[PDB]
Amino acid sequence: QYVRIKNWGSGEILHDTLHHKATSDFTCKSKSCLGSIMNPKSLTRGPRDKPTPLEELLPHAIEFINQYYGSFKEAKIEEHLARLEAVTKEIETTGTYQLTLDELIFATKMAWRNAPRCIGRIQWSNLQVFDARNCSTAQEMFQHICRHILYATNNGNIRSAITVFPQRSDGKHDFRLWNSQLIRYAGYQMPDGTIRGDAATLEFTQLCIDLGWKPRYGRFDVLPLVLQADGQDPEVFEIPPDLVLEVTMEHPKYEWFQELGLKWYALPAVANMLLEVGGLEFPACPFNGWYMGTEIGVRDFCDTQRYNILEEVGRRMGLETHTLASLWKDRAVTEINVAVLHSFQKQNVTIMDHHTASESFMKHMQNEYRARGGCPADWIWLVPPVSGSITPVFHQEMLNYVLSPFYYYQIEPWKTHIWQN
Amino acid sequence: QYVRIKNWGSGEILHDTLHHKATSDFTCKSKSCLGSIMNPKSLTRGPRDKPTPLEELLPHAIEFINQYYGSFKEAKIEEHLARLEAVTKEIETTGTYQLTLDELIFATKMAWRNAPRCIGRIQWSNLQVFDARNCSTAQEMFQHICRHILYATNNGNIRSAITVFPQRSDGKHDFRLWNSQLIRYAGYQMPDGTIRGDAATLEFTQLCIDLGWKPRYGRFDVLPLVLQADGQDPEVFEIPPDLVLEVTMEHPKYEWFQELGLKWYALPAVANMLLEVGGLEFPACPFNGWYMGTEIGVRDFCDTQRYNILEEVGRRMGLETHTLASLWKDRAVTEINVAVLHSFQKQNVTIMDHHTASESFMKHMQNEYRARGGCPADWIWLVPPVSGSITPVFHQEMLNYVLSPFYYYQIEPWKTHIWQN
Ligand code: HEM
Ligand code: HEM
Ligand SMILES: C[C@H](O)[C@H](O)[C@H]1CNc2nc(N)[nH]c(=O)c2N1
Ligand SMILES: C[C@H](O)[C@H](O)[C@H]1CNc2nc(N)[nH]c(=O)c2N1
Ligand SMILES: C[C@H]1CN=C(N)c2sccc2O1
Ligand SMILES: C[C@H]1CN=C(N)c2sccc2O1
Repeated sequence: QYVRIKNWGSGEILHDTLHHKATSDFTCKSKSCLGSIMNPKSLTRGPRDKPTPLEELLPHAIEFINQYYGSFKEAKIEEHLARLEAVTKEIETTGTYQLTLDELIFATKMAWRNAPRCIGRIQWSNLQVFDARNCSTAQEMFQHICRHILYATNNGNIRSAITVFPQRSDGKHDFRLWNSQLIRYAGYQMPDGTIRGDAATLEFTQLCIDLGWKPRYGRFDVLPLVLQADGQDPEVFEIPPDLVLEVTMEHPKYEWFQELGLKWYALPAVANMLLEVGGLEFPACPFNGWYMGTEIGVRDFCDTQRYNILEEVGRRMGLETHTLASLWKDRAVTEINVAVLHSFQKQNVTIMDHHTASESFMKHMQNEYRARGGCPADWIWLVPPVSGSITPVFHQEMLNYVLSPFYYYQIEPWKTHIWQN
Repeated sequence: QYVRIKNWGSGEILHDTLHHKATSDFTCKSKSCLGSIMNPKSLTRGPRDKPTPLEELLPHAIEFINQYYGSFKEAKIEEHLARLEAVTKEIETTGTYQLTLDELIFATKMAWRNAPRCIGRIQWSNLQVFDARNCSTAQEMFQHICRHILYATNNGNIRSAITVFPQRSDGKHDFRLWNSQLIRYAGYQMPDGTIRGDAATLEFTQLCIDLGWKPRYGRFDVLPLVLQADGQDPEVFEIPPDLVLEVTMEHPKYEWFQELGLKWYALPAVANMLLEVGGLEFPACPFNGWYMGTEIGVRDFCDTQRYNILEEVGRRMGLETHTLASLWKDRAVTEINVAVLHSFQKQNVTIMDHHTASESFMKHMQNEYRARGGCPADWIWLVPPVSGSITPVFHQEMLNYVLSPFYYYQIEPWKTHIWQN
């Protein structure tokens, strides 16, 4: 009937029934739980080489159409009925179908709404949609992407948006962005064995170089867009610097913080995910929202596998960086977090601290259960990387399941791509 | 063959094969993951009212005996063979069997070793075992428990230990401790609607009162032991104050911290879990290790559902406690954590900071894969309540599964108990 969920901080109880609409199997076994696996197959939608079998499509298509028309406050049965037939006939005549712009907008917001790992979902209905399903070349992709970046950046007053390119037809003509995020920094393997820049993009950086991109060997060099159109080999494109807004890091008290010469891009945009909707798959649909402080101040700056700046900030604070039990790491990471938030605020760039985001998510989840008795949520991703139990999200039991529409991961394109030259 | 596991901080890869020895089903469904549910049925072993069917026992018994004898560095086949027969004959003749003291010690350490939610498992082989399987009355239980508390406290130089009482025979004569932990503080519902003390023990406190315990209405009143022997109604017993070691909270800089009049018990001991081993179940086996700072400084003191002292510490620090985005909560919780660690250190009471515990666990897991290619681990419990990604445990993917021996939870005794008077 329903799974009981409790919030140990408040004692509140919730009944989850939405999980019944869950698609096929998830990650965890029957006698084993994964949960903490970053890229499980349950969240990945791979490549094809043949259209989607009609027996599978039509059911999903009908299903989606029913969900779409069901969403209206005042039903439109004829329109619904009409759409149902038109869709069917279209599938019979073309072996696939096209969504109406409104259905697409609906699909993008719902898929966002269904992202178990997104803590900013209270904003789900507030999303701008750029329809690029007519795109056909790498150059056109590049223009669309630039328009997106410009619209979304909005001189610091960030706006959430998504650009949808042509849906996968037969899997042999996929539109794909080879980047992780639209704007990412390069990571170089220096001569003296050290790593410069974002160690996380090392392989992809090399790939950009192996494709003719000129490495500037900086600590913060914006990587180029590596676009793939209609299944063809990817083409490299530098992002016009005017479009990339950055925030210089300053601490509100430690004047020496700037001496660290740190900065970060203001636009967080996922570039390589696939949008699944009504039997259709969109291998290219870069989207963006805005940053939550800890992503930058904690992960990007303090992960040892990233810019790893924690110890240095410790020393400059004159802490016992050689005695773990002194909790210096705890002292440092906080100042860095304050730096990030301070810097974004002073430069008028949208950002949200993790405490506020958590409360926001709790209100959202709360609304979701009333609205549809459920909210797919991955505790492991929703709980901020610092101050865990200090946030309300930590005390909330959650159910993680994959609905549809959905945003899946994809096999790295360079691992399955059939090159031409 | 094996599940691949990656540590994103180091890049290291591990192959888990131990999960194959997993018992029956776990929590997560096939198309849904729980993971974040505190008390799932997969971790609970309920009450019975009839002996364990022999078809189920013998197999488990043989299994355990094989694991035990297999653990020796130099095999003792005859002894193994002999034990196998003796065990069998014992089951045939009595419908159950008794473990040798050595097998029991082995079982308690292995079950600890198999606790997915324990971050201090590197200490697993270092455990003192008090054999109370001969106990028969509440008073005897009380003596054993007192001996345990005294041995374990060791004037602040904490020692891990466990006391095992009679195994469940037919489920109608269970030995059970009704407390959560051996030493826990009382929680009272005051006249003026406020809550005093540990809000988490409110119900159990009332229960102690409904059983004749005299409420001292303090903020830190040690609850009484509510012992149940051989299936009889529980009897109340106050713990001799001499046995309860406490640490007064002092901050190494904020002299006003003491003015908060805070303190905590030095002995963390789980009182209500069940030890499952070779088909046998021990409904009473209180055990203890030592504290990890964050349990006290973050959970006990800062959980809103506990002593909820965060805002007050904020104010005394003169922080913008009305602006979440100021990260004041982050500033406060750190000082409290330093207080706890400082206080335990100055009073010579064993304690481990969370950063050190995490590294320790990583070394342990690392050893476990070499030793037996696996380590059941519940990411959600192993990652400290603060400084998440600052700890190595955060970047470690993990597999959570239930082996045997194991420590299960149990239905609250007062919900299934058949009273007599
Ligand atoms: C408006 C503000 C938004 C905020 C503050 C927000 C915040 C976040 C954060 C903190 C993460 C964690 C990222 C990481 O640790 O790697 C995340 C993940 C995610 N967000 Fe949101 N988000 C927002 C908008 C959006 C939008 C507009 C979409 C889609 C239309 C979206 C889709 C997702 C998805 C699918 C993930 C998972 C990414 C992955 O698995 O790598 N988010 N979000
Ligand atoms: C020697 C030091 C030890 C340390 C520092 C340690 C630390 C911890 C911590 C921090 C937790 C989390 C508790 C919570 O958040 O509620 C935990 C849980 C646990 N520990 Fe360990 N532990 C130690 C020894 C032991 C021993 C000796 C046993 C058993 C023989 C054990 C069994 C467990 C179990 C079963 C849990 C789960 C408790 C639950 O689910 O409520 N631990 N431990
Ligand atoms: C192993 C771990 O699953 C990965 O380390 C986790 C935890 N949660 C995360 N949470 C977010 N929000 N983003 C993340 O990168 C990761 N990684
Ligand atoms: C919902 C959540 O499962 C409970 O809040 C969690 C997370 N992890 C925990 N981790 C530990 N170590 N002890 C805990 O109490 C809890 N509770
Ligand atoms: C960097 C990456 C993850 N963090 C975010 N805030 C978001 S929200 C949408 C996209 C996105 O991109
Ligand atoms: C309070 C409870 C949980 N925290 C601990 N450190 C441990 S370790 C063994 C028992 C125990 O008791």
